Amino acid sequence: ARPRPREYKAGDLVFAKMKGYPHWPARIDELPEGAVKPPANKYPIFFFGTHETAFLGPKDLFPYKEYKDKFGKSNKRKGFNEGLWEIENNPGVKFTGY
Amino acid sequence: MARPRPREYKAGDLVFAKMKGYPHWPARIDELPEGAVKPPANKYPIFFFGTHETAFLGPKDLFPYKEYKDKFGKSNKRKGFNEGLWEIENNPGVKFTGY
Amino acid sequence: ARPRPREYKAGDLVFAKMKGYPHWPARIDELPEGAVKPPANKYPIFFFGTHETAFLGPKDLFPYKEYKDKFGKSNKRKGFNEGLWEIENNPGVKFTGY
DNA sequence: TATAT
DNA sequence: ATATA
DNA sequence: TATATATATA
DNA sequence: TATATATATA
Repeated sequence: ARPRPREYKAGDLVFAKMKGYPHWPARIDELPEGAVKPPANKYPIFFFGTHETAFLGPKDLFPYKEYKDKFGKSNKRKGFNEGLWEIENNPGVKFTGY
Repeated sequence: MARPRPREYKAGDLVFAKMKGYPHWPARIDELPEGAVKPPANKYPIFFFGTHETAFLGPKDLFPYKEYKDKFGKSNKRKGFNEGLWEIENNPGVKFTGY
Repeated sequence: ARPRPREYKAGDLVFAKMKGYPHWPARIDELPEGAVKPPANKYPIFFFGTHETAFLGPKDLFPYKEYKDKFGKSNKRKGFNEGLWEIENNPGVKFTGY
């Protein structure tokens, strides 16, 4: 019913989905102008816990608060439980957008 | 006796915003989305008309638009400025997501 | 879809549901003739792991093989994981039916 | 008065 | 040449 | 090092 | 439902 966003803003907290991985606590990073532009509708993603990065479209992104109940369960994948801690307690770690 | 400028703003408010090196610039207070990294205290997300640049500014650099329009609303050759004046009058909701 | 059984036979392996507990690896025990009769359509249940007993009706009983992958997940409740072990490895423990 | 636009 | 600092 | 478990994809 | 991957335990 309620659709997920088709646009995100730097700072937004999400779960982000990559093949092979559980839906992962993540953050939309800023895209500095004066940099090479990414493909359209792809956002720079920061994964909590692992501090890995990637570019993902809205199809793979899930607003954190709305989907927390579903995706915020403990998982033994390396960095995941640390990620859950950070999205709650330190969601601005290494964030340069503001 | 002088009317103080606001110490708090709300999403949707139209202002002139001042950044060092620029004229007071037609702008809008954007919303701060729930479930985002929280901004520095007493700083608001700003949308600059004409350029569509953004920044975070506190109230000391923010000027209610209609109150300060006759002071800051003059034409200016800085790139995007006159387009900003057009937008704040004619399309102040451009790219606004607050409501 | 497929209905669950309305009657059971001594020796049948099931998950049995009691209020407050996860669906629990269990067995249909024999009903000795020459014993006080239970209420109709209630079966003597043996719970694996805890070796507790109760009388339950078919509303609360689930064929083990059919429902194993839904209910056969690890659980921290005392006796549960031992019950999972027994229903696979020693289903006839204390079984007097045959 | 000097600098950036 | 403007209009910024 | 090599087991079993848990959870990812197909 | 079956297989492959990643993780904990022996």
